[PDB]
Amino acid sequence: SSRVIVHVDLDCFYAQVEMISNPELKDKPLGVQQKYLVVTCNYEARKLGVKKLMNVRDAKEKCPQLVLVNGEDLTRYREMSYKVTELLEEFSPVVERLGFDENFVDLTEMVEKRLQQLQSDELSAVTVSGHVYNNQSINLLDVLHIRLLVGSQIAAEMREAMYNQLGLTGCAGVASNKLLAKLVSGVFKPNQQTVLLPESCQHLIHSLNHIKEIPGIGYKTAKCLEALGINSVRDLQTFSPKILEKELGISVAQRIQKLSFGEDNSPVILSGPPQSFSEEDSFKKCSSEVEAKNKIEELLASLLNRVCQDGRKPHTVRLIIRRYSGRESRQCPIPSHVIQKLGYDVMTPMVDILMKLFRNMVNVKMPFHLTLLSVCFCNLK
DNA sequence: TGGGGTCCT
DNA sequence: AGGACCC
Ligand SMILES: Nc1ccn([C@H]2C[C@H](O)[C@@H](COP(=O)(O)NP(=O)(O)OP(=O)(O)O)O2)c(=O)n1
Ligand SMILES: [Mg+2]
Ligand SMILES: [Mg+2]
Repeated sequence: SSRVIVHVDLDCFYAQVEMISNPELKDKPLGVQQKYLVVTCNYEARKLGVKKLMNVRDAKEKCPQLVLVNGEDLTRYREMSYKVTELLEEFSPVVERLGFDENFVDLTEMVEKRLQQLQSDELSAVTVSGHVYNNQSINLLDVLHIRLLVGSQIAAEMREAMYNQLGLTGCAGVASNKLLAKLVSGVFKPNQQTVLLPESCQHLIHSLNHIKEIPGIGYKTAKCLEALGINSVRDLQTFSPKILEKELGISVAQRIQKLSFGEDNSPVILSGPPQSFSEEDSFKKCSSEVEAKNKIEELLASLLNRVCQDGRKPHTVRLIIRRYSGRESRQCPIPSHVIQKLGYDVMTPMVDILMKLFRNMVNVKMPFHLTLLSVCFCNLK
């Protein structure tokens, strides 16, 4: 009933890919920029005071010698991401994707198959690969410790394979569930791995300063818990279950309370092929229908390129826009003939479709100014 | 004024 | 169609 789970997080992913593209940026402090924001930066820049998700002004101010690379086109990063996911799928068929650079792999069955091959005299030769959380002493007779050590061996093999086959470095965390693996992956960064033995579990769960640092607790839930006087992990462990159920609903309360103890009963789910494609474009303002129509033709073009390559045809189109000052969206199924024609000029009809979806949301007669325009193809089959 | 994704309601 | 979460 006890598992072995590994979590893989790539170091400065966008920056890493940009460095692989042209090695001219290997030692220069590098930051990947999308509009007025630096999503990530090279670790050389991270030394200079540059942080992830800084303003471009705050980045160049704290580090003027910073070199910036535009990263609004995610195509190369996406290619690398799925190469990583496939590589990990080689080890175990079930690999769950989180983000572009995070991956969960269930090593349990693989670890057992490994253990049955070893002999009684060899069970003493098992050694850890990478870091052990909190320098915890290993009990070679504790079977859980052994299985987690094998998990660290498989994790090291995974990272070595990633570097030799894709030229990518990453951090890994081996634990007994998903939450603890993802939490223990980032203990030693960059390009280091850490295994967490059960005794140290509580320590890790209290190393956190605030509760938002837990996956599954976002801005809304954390704001509500701040309003409820919950500011620490122990504050959530000790909170009355009934009151929390009443304030957050039944499901969320049970789940985040179980998370508050580091308990994760979730299994690794084979992510497989993506359930949707989408292209985004933001700006300061857009106040012309023809202005919006051209951007929709652009996003529509890139999406048309992407859908014909997957071989899976989308069955529903969605338009999302954000007005100036929240998001709003209107979708509809794609007609039968244009679905079949994908793979014939399919450009002209789709536009009209989206434009209809556009005119429903915004009255062209009344003035308007749009902040965000995004197109999505979903319901792939 | 980031550019994507997931599932639940 | 919107809302919560993740990177
Ligand atoms: N809000 C976000 C978060 C991440 N990303 C992209 C940029 C990152 O290169 C990539 C991975 O994000 P991340 O793992 O949170 N931090 P990154 O991998 O850049 O460096 P580490 O801090 O993991 O070493 O996703 C984004 O575009 N918008
Ligand atoms: Mg990450
Ligand atoms: Mg990362």
